[PDB]
This record gives sequence, structure tokens and C-alpha cells, in this order.
Amino acid sequence: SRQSSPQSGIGECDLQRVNPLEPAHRIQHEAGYSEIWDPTSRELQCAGIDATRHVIENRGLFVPSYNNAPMLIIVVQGHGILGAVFPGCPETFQSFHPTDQTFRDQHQKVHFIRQGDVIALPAGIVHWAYNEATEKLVLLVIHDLSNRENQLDQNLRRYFLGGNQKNLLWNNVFQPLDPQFLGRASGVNSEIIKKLQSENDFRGYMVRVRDGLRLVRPSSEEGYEETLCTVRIKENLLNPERADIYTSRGGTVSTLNSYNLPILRKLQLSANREYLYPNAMIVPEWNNNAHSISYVTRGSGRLQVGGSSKSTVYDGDVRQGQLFIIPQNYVYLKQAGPQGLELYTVKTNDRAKATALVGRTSVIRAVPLDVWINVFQLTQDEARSLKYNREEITVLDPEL
Amino acid sequence: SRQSSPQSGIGECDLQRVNPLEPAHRIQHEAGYSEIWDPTSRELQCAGIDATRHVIENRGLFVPSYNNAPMLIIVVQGHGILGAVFPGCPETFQSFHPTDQTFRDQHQKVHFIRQGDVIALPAGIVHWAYNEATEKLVLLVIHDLSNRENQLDQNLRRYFLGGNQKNLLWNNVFQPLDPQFLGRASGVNSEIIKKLQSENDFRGYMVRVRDGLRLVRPSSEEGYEETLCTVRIKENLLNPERADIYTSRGGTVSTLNSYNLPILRKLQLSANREYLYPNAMIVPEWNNNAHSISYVTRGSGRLQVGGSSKSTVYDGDVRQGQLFIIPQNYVYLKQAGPQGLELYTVKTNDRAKATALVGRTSVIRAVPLDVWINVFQLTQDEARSLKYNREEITVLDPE
Amino acid sequence: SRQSSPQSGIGECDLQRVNPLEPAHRIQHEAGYSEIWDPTSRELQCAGIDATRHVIENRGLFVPSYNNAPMLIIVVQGHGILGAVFPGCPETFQSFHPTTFRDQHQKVHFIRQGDVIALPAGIVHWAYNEATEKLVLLVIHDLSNRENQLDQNLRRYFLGGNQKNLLWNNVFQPLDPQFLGRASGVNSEIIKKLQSENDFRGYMVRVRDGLRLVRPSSEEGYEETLCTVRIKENLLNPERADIYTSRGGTVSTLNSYNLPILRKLQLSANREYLYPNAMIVPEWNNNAHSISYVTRGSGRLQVGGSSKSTVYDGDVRQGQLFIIPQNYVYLKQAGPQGLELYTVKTNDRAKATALVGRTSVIRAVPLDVWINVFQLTQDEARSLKYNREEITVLDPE
Amino acid sequence: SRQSSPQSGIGECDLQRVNPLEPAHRIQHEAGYSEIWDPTSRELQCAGIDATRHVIENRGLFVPSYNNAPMLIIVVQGHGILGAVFPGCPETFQSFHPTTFRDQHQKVHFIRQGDVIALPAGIVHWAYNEATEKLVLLVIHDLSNRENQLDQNLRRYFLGGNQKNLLWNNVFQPLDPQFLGRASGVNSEIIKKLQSENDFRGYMVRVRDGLRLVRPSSEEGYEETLCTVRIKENLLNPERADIYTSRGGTVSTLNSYNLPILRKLQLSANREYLYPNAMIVPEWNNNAHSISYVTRGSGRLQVGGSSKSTVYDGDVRQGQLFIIPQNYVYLKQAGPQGLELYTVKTNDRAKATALVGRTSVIRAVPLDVWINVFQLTQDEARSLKYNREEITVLDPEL
Amino acid sequence: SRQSSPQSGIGECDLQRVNPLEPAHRIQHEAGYSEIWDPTSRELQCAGIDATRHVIENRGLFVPSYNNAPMLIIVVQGHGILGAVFPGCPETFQSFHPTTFRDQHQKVHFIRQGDVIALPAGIVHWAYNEATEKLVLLVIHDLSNRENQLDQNLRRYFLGGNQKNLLWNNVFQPLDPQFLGRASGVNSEIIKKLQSENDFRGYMVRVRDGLRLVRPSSEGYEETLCTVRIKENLLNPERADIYTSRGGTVSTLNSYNLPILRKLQLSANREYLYPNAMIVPEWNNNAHSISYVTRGSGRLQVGGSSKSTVYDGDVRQGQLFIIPQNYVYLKQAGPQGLELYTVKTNDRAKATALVGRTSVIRAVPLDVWINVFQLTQDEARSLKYNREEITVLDPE
Ligand SMILES: O=C(O)Cc1c[nH]c2ccccc12
Ligand SMILES: O=C(O)Cc1c[nH]c2ccccc12
Repeated sequence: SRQSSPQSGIGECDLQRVNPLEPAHRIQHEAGYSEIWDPTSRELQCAGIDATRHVIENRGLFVPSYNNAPMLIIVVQGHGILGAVFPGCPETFQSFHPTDQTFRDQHQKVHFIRQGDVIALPAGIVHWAYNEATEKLVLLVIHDLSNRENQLDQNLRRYFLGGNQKNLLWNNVFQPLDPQFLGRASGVNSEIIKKLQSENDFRGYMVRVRDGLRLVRPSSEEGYEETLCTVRIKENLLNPERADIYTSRGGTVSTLNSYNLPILRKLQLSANREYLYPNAMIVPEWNNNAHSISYVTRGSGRLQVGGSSKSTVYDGDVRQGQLFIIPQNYVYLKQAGPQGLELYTVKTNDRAKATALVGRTSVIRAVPLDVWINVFQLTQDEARSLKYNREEITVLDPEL
Repeated sequence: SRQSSPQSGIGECDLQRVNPLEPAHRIQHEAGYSEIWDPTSRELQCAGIDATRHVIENRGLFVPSYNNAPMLIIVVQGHGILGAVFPGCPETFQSFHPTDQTFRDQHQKVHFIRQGDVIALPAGIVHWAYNEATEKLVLLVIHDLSNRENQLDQNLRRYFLGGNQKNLLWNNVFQPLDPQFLGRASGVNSEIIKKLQSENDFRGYMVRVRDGLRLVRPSSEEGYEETLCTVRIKENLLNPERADIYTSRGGTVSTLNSYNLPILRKLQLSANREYLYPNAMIVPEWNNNAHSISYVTRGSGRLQVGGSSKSTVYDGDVRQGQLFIIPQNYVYLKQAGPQGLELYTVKTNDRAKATALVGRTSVIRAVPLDVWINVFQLTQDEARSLKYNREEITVLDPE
Repeated sequence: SRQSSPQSGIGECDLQRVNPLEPAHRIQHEAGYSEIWDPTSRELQCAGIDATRHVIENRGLFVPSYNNAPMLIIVVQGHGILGAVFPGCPETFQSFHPTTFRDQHQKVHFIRQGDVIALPAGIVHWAYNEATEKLVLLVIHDLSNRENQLDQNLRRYFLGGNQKNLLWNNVFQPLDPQFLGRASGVNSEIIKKLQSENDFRGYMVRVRDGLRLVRPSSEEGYEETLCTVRIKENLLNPERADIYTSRGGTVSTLNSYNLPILRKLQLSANREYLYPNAMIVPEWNNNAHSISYVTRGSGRLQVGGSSKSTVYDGDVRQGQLFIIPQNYVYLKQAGPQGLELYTVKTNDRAKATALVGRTSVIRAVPLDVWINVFQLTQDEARSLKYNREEITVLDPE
Repeated sequence: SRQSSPQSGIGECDLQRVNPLEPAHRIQHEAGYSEIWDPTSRELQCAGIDATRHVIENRGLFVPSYNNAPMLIIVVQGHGILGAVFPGCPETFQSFHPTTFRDQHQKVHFIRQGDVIALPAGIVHWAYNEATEKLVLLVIHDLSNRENQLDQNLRRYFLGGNQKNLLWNNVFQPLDPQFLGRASGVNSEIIKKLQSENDFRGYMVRVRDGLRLVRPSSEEGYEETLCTVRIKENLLNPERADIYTSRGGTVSTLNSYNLPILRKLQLSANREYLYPNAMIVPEWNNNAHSISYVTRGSGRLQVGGSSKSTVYDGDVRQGQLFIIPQNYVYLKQAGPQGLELYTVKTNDRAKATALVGRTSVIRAVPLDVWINVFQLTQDEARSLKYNREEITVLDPEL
Repeated sequence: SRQSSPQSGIGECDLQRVNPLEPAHRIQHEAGYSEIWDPTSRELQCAGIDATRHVIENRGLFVPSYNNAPMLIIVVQGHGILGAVFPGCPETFQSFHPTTFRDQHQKVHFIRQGDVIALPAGIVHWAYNEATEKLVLLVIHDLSNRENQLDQNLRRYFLGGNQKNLLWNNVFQPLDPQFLGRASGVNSEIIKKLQSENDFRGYMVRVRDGLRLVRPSSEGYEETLCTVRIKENLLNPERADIYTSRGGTVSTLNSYNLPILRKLQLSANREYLYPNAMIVPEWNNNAHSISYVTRGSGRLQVGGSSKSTVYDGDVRQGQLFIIPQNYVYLKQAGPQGLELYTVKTNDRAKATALVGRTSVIRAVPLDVWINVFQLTQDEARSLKYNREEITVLDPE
């Protein structure tokens, strides 16, 4: 129901330690593989999320599926096509030729995805993906299990329209049905339905399309179908020109919330891309209204996290390919190593905001100097230095 | 609190089986009876609902009560009068005559209910019902326990203003109170209060009104009181003319959501009525954003449900009087038997939507042909058959 | 996550007993103390709240902190200053002389007895007692609030402080002073002072010569809107009454039609003042739990629940907290000194349903329903409707 | 544009007189007629409305059309079929047999006396009368609505029709038949039929053989939500009453707490039924103009405005329209045959303020204010507050 | 005030004719020029809009200004940098070296051909051309918008500038320099530079060796409301929302795409038609349409309230045309195709089709049209079904 809770330490988010995490299981398909982070880790259970890394080979088709939880998809590498189906919307990508005959077809709009895209999809919505590039298409999918859109319980379901094998709730939805019953409903013979059920077809859930996928797509140009049915699903965060915060020699923050992408308001999710130059820092801070789930796409650095105890919750490296969860209100500091550091972060609220302890937007600045003089037993000059020594907002220059 | 959960990889809604459910327990009153579905069934626990079927006889008055959860009430049979009390609104049903005398009275608006009506009531609202007719008035009540309006825990409370019993949380709220204390508050003798407590009453919670209930109701015509206090509480779904989908020879769907009945937006519920002619079907589909709770009011059919396992969750018949629950995102197929099939369904969201696997609105059409060719290993002809063979939306013609 | 439940059919709110509660644990600081109600009590876990009574001595400073749950704060006694920081807003209380009165900071709030202050989760707040009498704050944290995505336990995360299972901590302590120093651009020895290790004054510190801040003197863009949100309203003046019955008393309600921030927080409050022997009509809360604190006097409280047996029937008095869950019927009568209560309710626009008086459910139902249900005569059923002509506050005559 | 104003204090609503009005022009069609109230009357200009009475005879089809202003349609008499088209919604009334009963189209609505129907600007609608008695539609268009970005004049754009300054036109006529034919994929002589070349039936045509529609038979995605929006509600049954005073009569209110589309449209309505000699309490509309149509009976209406002299004190009777602007005080009493009124108000959640009865402003103000303002005794002031125990509808024998 | 009306049965939008329009006036600057469409034209007064085309030369800086009306800006050609200031937001583009490379300013936006930028009334904005080719901005100001509480005329208030009936002014000129200097803490000689009264470069100035900005390069509320996206690019055929092979595309821009459009009550689209392709005949059900032809040409027919066509003729590159709410229209591309950018005066503006799968013809029962138009049943089926496209028609 709407009223759920995780499987399970005075409480499920009273974590004494957090660690960067790697995937715990790999599923092979014909045309790629899926790596799953352990859904039972305390970090993931506290954050209410699942995390998956799909790796789709060249000419690989990821079988359409729907989930019980909304998600953000980060395109980590590659480029391709994503489909998303809005039920009751007309098919507006149309070709009435020929009369390669598979070019005669009508379907819903398809989306051209590329590295740096963050794609937002509701629960219940069918989606699929196809890699048209030579390099692998790598999708990092964060499913928000605790979202109001999931009325089941705090476990991910993946319901596929097709597929078969080459504790997970992952299934071809046509399999548990009577093919004759489904056949009569669809107006097709039950042997067509047996092909939907994928009997004797063990390619997994990403299949190779040998000669390339044929679809209706716009060529070079050298009612509600216009509004609701056209909702923007993604935005690219990769261009440094898309930065919202920029400190020269320090790096960028590129935020993605419902002031940018409208569907995020319904989904109650946000994201960001942070790029740090070598040795640069993000100001120490906490998330005031959200958990943060970060994936390191490039580089490395040091992360320190503080919680409820006098002892540190984590103090160590993060590096490429790792995920890390920072719960709401835990304090954290990041510094890039010598190669820089690039992260994408999903946050469990729309309009997720952080509170800084350093810089022009700091809580230290906002409090009277004499409060800090008394609390910290500082002199006036020591407390001024605390307020004003860093003049940056959010992104710290390693050279100050 | 707001943060609750039921009694129940594995999860409370990870169901490998569902079955049609009949009531598990009957409570007999003087002027009718109440049948309760087992609240501990896995289906009900997952969907976060209770279900009750109240049968109110001729000249039967169902004692006023309030609950901790909002509800939809389906009028399965009969007709009668329903009261619902909005606190802080004035009494706008008014008679100043005479000077028999109980006709001199003021009370809030009463509602004239009939078969096919679906009535929506928030948590905490006092309501009551009466049957004027000779046929029984049958109300199917679906309480949404996981609703935000319920801050207590995932169990139904029934708090009656009167009544007496001769674990269910069903109680006459006056009984625990000190009658002297309540009488001093109310300005009445503590013996009137002991009549409110009804400690020696054997009639239960539906009482006979031998000579018929008298109230202030409009006669033949042959400020905030106009707006908030007037909120509409019901809509009738029975007329085929109220259909939103109609397929000749197949049947109708009549949907009830917040574009139809404004109070549903606040309650986060919606409802529909499906009528299938013999052997007709509703397209195979799943609910995107809600659980479904269906009650068979006439006829019979076959239902198949799929879930997360390669094996079916249910494949069998459904029959008049049975309740069945389909959780969010489970796929289901329905076909009417040889007498047709009528269902009313409550869904656990505002503007609940289904996604079809067949027909013009199908997800199959929406996806490029070549994806299906590749995924299912179909020919181009077979893929096109799959897209276009059924030209219906939602309700399938058996011919 | 967003989907949680307390450590608590036998639901967490199926309470066969309630009773008025006093705090169970006290924490001593240099400049006052903190009294905590037992967070494990069935009543508190049902209501989804934590309750704290902070007592701040003269010249005492309550170290800044933030929590995982929104709160209402009732100023039971005294007066003082309250800070609340909105991240990303500029410092608009400014002094540029001399060139610690040279400072810029956020707007500070002047608080006094009768104020109800509303703060979201995650916001840094602090408080200072200006007056000679103790400043007494009753804080109700709403743990089950949507703003709390962690679990159903309060975190108090302090910016400073140290000792003079609770999740109460100086957030600087678990960070590396050299790492935090580099980010802050200060020496690590300054960071060690933030960590307060060697400083054991607790979380309320004495300010010998009085706190110096930027405050407005006598006058004898987004900074103007979002950043200037109202955070409190005073409920004490009988003139702020919304319901008044002469010889009876007042109810002074605080909801989002009064204080806008309450809409986002999903909380409201009220102050009830009853003259000796007066009553609030019997009723139930139709969309909220109520958490009441008795600030003055005493009275009788009866609560009814799901059983034939009363859930409570007895005295309430000064200093006690009582919880009435959603839908439970209750009646209150003031004793011979009167009765003052402040109450917090777990909803935006919390509403009660009356069983007595001009807004009663009894009036709204047809007379012949009550005739038949209760086996009353017509005169008796009219008595029941009409004998009390008051709304909400009953006149002891 | 959005920023408009009428052709014509003394501002446009500083009205020294209001009168009940009758229609000023009749347009004859083949299969009925349309009666139009004078759009230049000061009352209609003030209220920002256009009022039309359409009379559709048996087997009369009112040609589909759309307007630049939203409307409330009151079914004064008869019953029939109404269609409204939501663009981009699928056709969910479907018949696949035989292999003009084989058709798909959008939902059609079965309309009857007492129905109030709400339609936005720009939506195509049409109606058909299958019954013996004439189908009588009173259409109130809200010209000043935000939905109308043109100017303060109604347009009536028909998809068909031709004559049997009003802006009333068959929209196909100003198009080039070759160009339109190419676009539609039909021969340009089919297009000439669309232009209703040589067809002079007006805008209600007779259906010689009766209309063949796909309509639900007896039962003895977005298409389910947005595309299903409720367009109407019946107000006629005394059981639907929101306010009832025995021997006095009823008020049945229609606003966005009842019919959700009204929120978007910023309109509301009500039906008032008064037994002989009964009254509606004197009052004013605090946030809307009122546009009332008398469907049955007769009565006395008095209106007060900004001057010492009454704005109107006189009879109203069946078939008359009367406009009461925002904040003008009014009182109504039924005649010896009772009085039935349907009223449109220019706001979502239109409310009135009562000078008499339990909801009155008199009750809300301290007694001593009225003692001092009116120079009454304490007893006279209590009489004023309390002599009428009714809310809104007054008992002629209280 | 909020209650206004344009300068001058009969009504301001009862148009018997519409025409494609070109600018009526050209204002030269040092580093570009501005072309203004006649604001008294019946079409523009009906639609409640002004239209301007600014052409900015290489290394030209368009002086910052603010207006009383919200606008959509179409980047017709070129690329550059646009600034927009949100008052009360912090400067988050920051350089602290050397110790004018050392500066802090608000975010700057990299604009390019195909971008549609949305700006509220009252917001200071400015633009600079990075490239060799001219930067060409087509600006549609929505005068009738609720954001304009003044009256139905555009004001252009510049922070600088001076000449090289329009309400176009350097806001510092009417101020006393001593008084403004005292407030600003600067000498009155700086304020006289602000006033620019002996500067004859106009409102677009040449920046000799490039503008020095803090901008990214080799790779609280400040993160939310201060970040609001102001633009979306419509040029890529892949951004298309409606696509008919051999016909063209429609790429729509409304508040389900770009959140700020909800507050502004505006939307836009780009239409690209292959040679001889059509958009289905239709009307705008809830807005006026203001179309600018960026490429190519075509035939446009418009119908209104009479039996006489309102317009039937060609539209060509560089021309603006207005279709009021509810007027019916048909468009066909000429032999080079047609590209249009359109601004519509509503949030979530929608059109109704007379042809194709979404048509009103399909939604109405067959027998209604059989009776209205005196068609055979086969004719009326042809009328519903002969075009199976939605919105964009295949010329074959
Ligand atoms: O109306 C039609 O003929 C096509 C159409 C419009 N909206 C639709 C949604 C789903 C499937 C088809 C359609
Ligand atoms: O812009 C500035 O220079 C100051 C400023 C404006 N808004 C702010 C928000 C937080 C901190 C500083 C500022």
C-alpha cells in the first residue's frame, strides 16, 4: 500500500558508517549486461533506492519494460534512442511509405539520448533503449522506491514486454498468461503469442539487432498531442556552459530540478553534475530536504561524512564507478584528487537544496558573529576570519 | 502517525497468488446485517483497504458513525437516504411547521441515494443511512486505510453515535464517557445521556423505524453555505448513457475521477463501472498508479492475473458477490461469461489510469514495429497484425 | 527513507490508555537545561512527535542546531531572541560601524511569552535569553512529517557545543580539523575550537556581558519576499481570540489562513483559556492528533477511544503534556483556578467536530434519527439539540 | 488581445436603471430559430455577456459550431443529444457493425430539462432534438472571460450552414475549395458541399430520417481522465436542493465544488424555486454579476444601486432575462403561481451576502452598532437580527 | 493599471483582413541595427504584441535593458551570449584571479540559432555577438500580458546608451548626477559616463578585442529559483514532437517543456515543411499566433467571421504574420520548403484540426456531417478518413 517501510541502528537511517559501493551482481544478456547494487545494503535501504548500471552493446536493444518506481537515468557513455510510452496519446512519428517496408509505421516520439543526459520517467510507464553507437551505451538508473508513485512495497519490480533468461522481481509479463486467452484478446493466433512469451528464445533482455533498428525518425531539414503528450523527459548536464555555479580554477555545478525540467515536480526528484578541477572542493554542507545518491563518472577524490556520533561516518577515497549515499542532514566534504573529479547526483526531492558551512551562502555568515564568539570561544578576529576567508559560493578554488 | 504500515524480494505486495474473496464474518442487527471481508487477507493488506457490505432492510436506520479512513460507498441495490455532516456548516434543510411535530426541525442536507450511486466520504465525517423502500438497500463500502487522511494506523475504526454490541474497533462513542460529565456539557439530565449509551440495547447498529422516518426534505415543485458546504458527494454510474467508453456489442466503461467529482481529488480515490455483454472482454492491461478493488454485481467471467513470477497469479472465474484485488502494475485480462458481467471497481488514486496491451491506445502501437520484430522474433506481417488486428479502444467486441 | 514507521487490530495507535505525561530525562547545560519526554511512550509514538522543554537561564545562549523534523516552539515564559537561517538568502541586518558591532547577519526575531514559532526541518536555529526570568520553550517536533526522510527518531545536530539513545551531536566533531580547515580557509586550531573539545559547557552557554548583535534601533528582489517569511505568531492576548464566550473563555487558533509557513509544514496550533468551571465542548479531531501542554491551572480531561472503557478520565495540570489521537472523543473542564493549554495539531487546517453547541453534529442530524437511535422522546431530542446555545466554549452558567 | 473593454462613474456598470429584458432579434432556421438579446444593452455590456435562446424543433440538428467565449447552456425545455469535441482525445463511442451505424465518434451527452452545461471557448459543439417537444436552450456566453482574447463581441463559427453586425459564419466558405480539398484529400465538389453552396437551411437543419449515432445500448490512459471531463449537471429535482425551507422553496447551487470544469471557466449557476409569496432574502453578489432567466411563474424584483432611487421595482415573468450587477442589492418575491429562475454568475464559487436570516450581515455586526447607526431601541435591534430564523429562502408564513 | 486596452460587431480583433508584415522603421547603432514592426498595425494591436528584429554585428554588445512586457526571443541566426539578471540572486560565475579576469557576475547563457529564450517583464538583459556572422534576434513582446500593469505600449529602459513614438531611453539620463552619485558612492564624473550624453554609438557598441567574461571552459535558493532555465533550442529535427515522413515536423515549446512559460503565459513552436507539404487546416482555440518565416516560402489562407477570405497569398522569409484566436488557417510550403517559428499568447496553446486523425471531423458522428453537408455516406467517410496523418500532411 501507500503505507510501507523497508525490509528491516535506533532506526533505518541511523547509520554509523557509509562506504562507497560497487555493484554486487551481474546479469548477462545477449547484447549487454546489467549490474545491480545490493538492494539490501543499509545505505540503499535508508535512501529508499535501487541502483542499476546497464551496459548495452552496439546494435543492442533493451527490451521494453515498466517499473513500480520512478527513476532518473544518467547516460554515462554513448548515444542512442529511448522510447517512452504515454498511454492514450496518439502515435505522432508517422511514415506512410513504402507501400525496409518496416519504415511504413506509426509510433510515439522517440528520444535521442547521449552522454550527459539525465532522463526522468514515472512509475508504470513503458520505456526501451537502443544503442546506435559503436561504443557501449552505459545507463546508470536510480529507482526511487519510497516515492508516492509506488504503492506496492519497498522492492523494485521490472516488468518486461518480452524477453527470457539467458531475489529479483524481473519477468516477461506475457509468460504468466494463457496464450489462447491473450491470443483471443489480441486477435492473433496463439503461436504469435508464444513468441511474445519468448518460449525457446533465451537472449536475455538486451537483444542484438544485426542490421540496425528501423524506426520512423526525423530526416535532415536542409490538441493534447501538442501539450501533455510532448512533456520533456530529459536534459543534458555535460556542457560546462550549462553550469549554474562556476568558480574559475575550481569547477562547476550543473543543477537539474523542477525549475528546469517540469516533470521533476511530479516525480519529486532532482539531480546535479559536479565537475572539480584537481584539488578543488565543494563547500562542506548538508542536504536539508533530501538524500543524495552520487555516482563517480571520472576521476577521484576524498569524501568525509559526519552524522550523529563524535566519530566520522566515512573518511576516504571515492573513485570512478563507485556509488555513495549521503542521507539527509549528514554533513559532508569533498575534495578532488590530482585528476579532478566528476560526479552525477540524484536527490530525493524536487528542489533539493543544500546548506553550506563555508562561502558567501554559509550558515556561519548568517549567524551573528557574537554567537560564534561565545559558542566556539573565539576572538572577534578569529570569528571574522571564519565568516569571510572564503569568498566563493559552493565551488572552492584550490588556490585560495 | 502518518508513518505507518500493515501487519504483513518479499514484501507486503509481493503476491504470487490472488483469489476472489467473500466476506468472512456477518454481524446481525435488528434491521439488517453487515458482512466484513477479512482485514488480514494478504490482498486487502497489500491494497491498504477494508471492505464491508451493509444490508439495510425496509425501515432500517443505520446508526450514525464516523471512520478514520475515507471511503467509497457503492449502492449495489435499492434506494434510500444518506446523511453526511460537515462541521461548521449551517443547517440548511429547514421546516418551521407545525407550530406531526418532529417535522419542525432543521438539519443538514440529506442525499437521496440509489442503485449505481458511488458516494465519496472523507475520514472523520459523520454519516448515516435509511431505507424507505421494500427491497433491501445494499451498500458496498471500500475504506482506504493507507490514505493520508488516516493518521492512526492501518486498521479501521467505526465510531458510532449510538448503538450497542451484544478484533473489530467498533464502538458507541458515548459508552466510555461519564454520563454526568457529558450531561453537564450537553445541558441535559444524565439519564438522557444513559439513553445515548444504550447499554441494555439488543438492536445493534441498524434499528427498525416502525412507522417510517420523518425528516425535512423538499416537496414537489409542480456565503460559504452555497459553496464549501454544498460539495457534491456522489455520482450515479448505472445509466449506459453515462458511459465514457462504449463498443457496440461489447459493453461500456463509466469512469469516476476528479474531472467528474471534485471531492475525489482530496480523497485520492476513483471508481468505475464495467458492463460486458456475453463473451466480451476488457483489453489486457495494468493499472499504472493504483490498486484496483473490484466487486461483481451481476453475471460472471474469467479473470487472469500476472505478476512477477513466470507462473500465473490467478486464472479462474469471478462471480456475483465476489471481491477481487489487482495490485498496481499486475497485468490482467477479463472476459464475460454467457450472462455478461457487471463490475464496480475502486482504485487507490486520483485519476487512476490503466495502460492497454491491445487496441488503439495500446503500448504495442506506441512502440516501433521493429522493436517488436526483434524482441518477439516476429515477421513484419505478424508484427503489424499484433498492432492493428483489434481496432477497439478498451472494450472488445466478442464478434 | 520517505516510507518509515515507529519502533511501536493492535496498531501503534490503538491505545487503551492515555495519560498526561511529564518529562522523563533532563540534560544539564551551563546556562540551563533540557527536559525530554520519553520518545518510547506509546502516546508519543502514536502521535509521531518528540517533545522537549528547554529552560534557558538569564544571559543564556542556546547553541545553533538543526533537526530532521519540523517543529512548533511555544514560548511558555520569558522573552528573547531567536535566529533562523535561510540558506541562499543575503544578510540583511547590517552594521558598517565601527571600522562586535561591525557585522552582517540574517534577520533575528524578538520572541516572548505566547509566541508560537514554526521552523522547517534542516534549518539552523538558535535562541538567547535577554530577560532576568528564565526563557522556557516547549518544542514539539513532528517526526512523521514528510520533511523527515530519515526514520522516526529526532536528530539534533549542533554547530558547536559538547557534553556538560539520543542522536545529539556537535557536527564539527566527526570531521577532520585539517580537511575542514583547508575548506574554510582557517587554521586547524580554529577548527578545534569549533569542535569544542576541552569545552564542557553543554548546549546552552553563558554570555557574561550580553550578546552583541545587529538589531534595529528606536525610530522616534527575493530578499523582500521568500527570505522574509513570517515564522511566528503570538497567541496570548485575549483580543487575538477567534472564539469567545463571556464567562467561559477563549480559543485562539493558528493555522495556515494566519501563518503561511504552516501550509508547507502541515502543522497548526491553538491556545485555549478557560475560566473556572468552564468547558470546551466534547468533540474529536477529525484530521489530526493533538499534543496539549498545560501552561496554567488545572482541570479534568476525559478521553474516549475504541472501547466501552474510558481511555483517560482525570486531572491535568501545569507542566504536563497530553496526546489525544485523531478521532478520540474528549471533554475538558477547568478546575477552580481556570485552565490554559497550548496545543499543536498534526495538520494544516486541523479541525474539530463538536457534539455540543451550535456547530454540533447532533444539530446537523434529523431529530427523528436521534429519536429512534437513542429511544428519546421528541422533547428530549430537542433538549439534546438546543440546550446549549454556545459555540465551542461553554459558559459554566 | 487579453486587454479589452466594451464598446460603451459614469463607467460602464454605473447603471441607474435595470429592466428585465426580452430578446431583440430572431433568426429563422429550417428546423427552429434563435432569439438574441440586444448585445448593446447597457445591462449586457456591463455584465460582459451575450444571451441567446435557441429553439430546436423535432428532428432539428443545430449545426456544429465554436465560440470565442465559454458558455453555460440551460436546457429550459425538452431533451436531446449534445456533442462536444475535445481535440486530441480518441473516439471512444465505437461500432464496427455492419461490415451509418458503422462509425466511431466522441462521447455524446443525453441532455434534458434542468441540465446546465458548461463549455469552454473554442470547443466545437452541436445538438439534436429527437423528441416531440421543442428543445429550448438558453445560452449565456461570458465575453469578458479570460478565455476570450479577441474583443468584447461574440463569434459563432459554424462547421456548415448557410443563411436561411453578428459575427456568424460557416468557416468553410472563406476558404478556397481547391486548397481545402487538397488538404482534406477530397474532391473539391465535396468541399463545395461543405461550403453549403446552394443550401439555405440556416443553422438548424431537419433530419429527414432521424439521426443515426453510436449510442450505448440497454444493459439488462488519458482517455479515462481528461478526455472524460464532466460537462453538465441537472438542477431540476427538488431533491438536489442545497437550501430548502418548507413552504418557501429551494436553491440548488452549481459551482466548482460540484462540477469541476467550472473552476477553469470561472462560472457558476443556480436554480431557485419559490412557492407563492415566498422570498429570497435581500442580498448582494459579492464577487460576480448575476444573469437570471425566468422559466416559470412570476414575481416582484427590486434592485438598489448607487443612488437613493431604486434601480428597478417591478414584475418579472416567464421568458424574461434580468441582470443584477456585482454589489447591487436585490430582493425577490414570488407571485401567486410561484417563481422558478435559473441564474448564471460570473465567478467560480460565486457567493451572495444576506441582509436577512441566520447568515445575515445584520447578525454578524454588534447590536450596539445598529442601535447607534439606525437609532433603534435595543428591542428593535434584536427584532432586526432575529425575527427571521431562515437561511436564504423565507417562509411566507413564518 | 492592470485594466487596459489598445490605443483604438466592431472590435479591435474584428479583422476583415490580415497581411504578412515587414518592419516599418530601422534604428542604426555602432555595432548593429534594430528593426521595429509598426505597433499601430491592426494585426499587432489585436494580438497585443510588439515585434523587433535586432541585428548585432561581430563583437557587438547590446546595452542592457528592461521592458514592461515579457518576451520570447528567437535566435534566427548566429551565436553569442545572453545575460539576464535575477534580483536578489547571488553572483555565482566567479573568478578570483588575477589579484578584467577578476569579476563575479550572474550566470550567462550561451545562445545559438534555434534557441527560444523567455524573459519576464522587468528583468535586465543583454546580449553579445561572439561570432563572425551577424547575431539576429527576433523579439516578440507580449504587451497584453498580466505582467504589464502600465498600458498597451512597450517601454525599453536601457542602462546606458544614447542616440546614434518610442519609449526608448537611458534610465540614468533623467536623474540628477550628484544625487545618483551620492546614492551609488561614486564621483559625479562616473555618473556622467552613465548618462552617456556625449556618446553617439547608440545601443549596440563595438567591443574591440572581445568581451572579458567569467565563463566555464576546459573540463540554498541559489541552486533552485536562481537557476530557472530560460531557453530551449527547437532547431534539431530530432526535437520534433510531430513528424510525418516527407511532410515535415512540428516542435512545440510549452510549460511541459520549459517551466517559466507557465508564469509567462506564452508558448512557441517551430514548423518545418518539405516542399508542397501542408499543416492541416485548423484554428488556435486559446491564443493568438505570431509566426516569423525564417526560411523559404508558402501559401497561407486565413478565414474569419465572413464569407470573404481574410488573407490568401504567399508568406516569405523575413515576414511576420498574425492569426488571431479562432480564425481558421491553412498553410502550404512552396518549392523550397517553409520554416516558421511561432509565438502563441497562452500557456499550453492548442490548435484544433479540421483534417487528420485528431480532427474535429472524426470526433463528430458521421450522420451529423451527412445531414449538415448533404453528403452520401461514402463522401462523409472519405471526409473523416482520407488523411491518416496527424497535423503534418505528406505532399504524396
Ligand atoms: O482520434 C483518432 O482518430 C486518433 C487518436 C487521437 N487520440 C488518440 C489516442 C490514442 C489512440 C488514437 C488516438
Ligand atoms: O549579489 C550579491 O553580491 C549579494 C547576494 C545576493 N543574494 C545573495 C544570497 C546569498 C548570499 C549573498 C547574496
